[PDB]
Amino acid sequence: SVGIVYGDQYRQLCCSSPKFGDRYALVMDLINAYKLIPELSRVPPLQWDSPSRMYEAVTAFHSTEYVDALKKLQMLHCEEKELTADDELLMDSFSLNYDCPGFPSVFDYSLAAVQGSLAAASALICRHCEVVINWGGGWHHAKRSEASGFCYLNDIVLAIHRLVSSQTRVLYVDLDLHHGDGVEEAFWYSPRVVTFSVHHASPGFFPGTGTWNMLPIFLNGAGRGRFSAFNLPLEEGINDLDWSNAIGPILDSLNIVIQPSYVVVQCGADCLATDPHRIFRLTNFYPLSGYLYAIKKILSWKVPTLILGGGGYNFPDTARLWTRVTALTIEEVKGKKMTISPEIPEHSYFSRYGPDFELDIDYFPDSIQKHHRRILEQLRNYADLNKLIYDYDQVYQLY
Ligand SMILES: O=C(NO)c1ccc(Cl)c(NC(=O)c2ccccc2)c1
Ligand SMILES: [K+]
Ligand SMILES: [K+]
Ligand SMILES: [Zn+2]
Repeated sequence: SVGIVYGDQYRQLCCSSPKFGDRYALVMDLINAYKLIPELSRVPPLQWDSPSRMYEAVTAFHSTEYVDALKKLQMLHCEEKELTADDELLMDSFSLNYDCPGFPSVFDYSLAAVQGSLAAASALICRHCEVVINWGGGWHHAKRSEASGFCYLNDIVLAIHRLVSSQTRVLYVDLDLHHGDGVEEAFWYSPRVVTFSVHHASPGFFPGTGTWNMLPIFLNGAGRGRFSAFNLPLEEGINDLDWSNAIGPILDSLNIVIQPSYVVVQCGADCLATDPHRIFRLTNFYPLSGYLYAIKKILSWKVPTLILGGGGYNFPDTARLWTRVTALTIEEVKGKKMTISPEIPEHSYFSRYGPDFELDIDYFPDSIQKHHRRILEQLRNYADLNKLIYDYDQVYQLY
């Protein structure tokens, strides 16, 4: 069974932010318009017995002080009075400002994603679902005491922490345009959570990590976590095929060597050629979309898997992508063919898919070899540090 997190309240909260507007409603209504919902098990967001149990869950990663400030930020934005100088300074100390502003539902909005992704992890742990999807989750930039990149609470870290505390190894795969720095940092010292981000990196591009660290070198973990954080920064302009060839052997080698108990995939849609960032040239095409190639490969491992959203600022094209990811997950997990019309069906948000109303996005389509050698050596070093049994040449042959 394939689970997916939704709910009426969940939907309201996921649609209450100024940056992401109603993207979540488009995604779930397009999934519904394509008649995928009856194939999927609804996973309800987690709710708690008391404020103390809620704090205990969230502060498994975040500091109490940051959680307190985030809740105060919501309360301050629910009254009319301007913030005081002291409250502005408090908020600045947690980077609750600039690109992570307050708004009337900021705490409930942020928490909802945590509630969704923790319930998703639970459904995998008890074996109710083989795969769970949460298109309201994936907020990989939030840090223990710092908002970042419109990420206020890191639902991924909390879900992964629940998975590993259930020996258990989690492989985290971050397909977002941006480096998954918050998840990487949370598990920097943990060999049991191997993180892998593929992303654009270049001078001045957010958040600035996931690349050569200023012959400069790649940091990759520390302590017993040495060699356990993997990164693949890519030049702008990369298409589906090159991105797929870049990531494919890495994914397979990580699975062979790490043998994860769970995979967690962030599927940020900002690599689409039609995303406003206009950096990568990925598509949602399915004859091949780099996203669908990656997800199909990961699912072919038959490891219990969490699929999360993330970036994606062209809301209809993010819906078009994540609808195909959802249909692909059903087909791969259940072995049951999913036929998706190339035309958007009529539904609530039909007009948002103008002017053509097609499921395809509207787009006419040595460095990587050096990163592969680097990553293969790091993986050898990770296996050597952690005394993992594996065939070197089977792994080497993948590349
Ligand atoms: O997706 C993000 N993190 O995974 C993310 C993190 C930091 C920033 Cl600054 C942004 N920026 C945008 O969303 C954006 C940029 C150009 C046009 C329209 C929107 C996104
Ligand atoms: K990424
Ligand atoms: K790690
Ligand atoms: Zn992003």
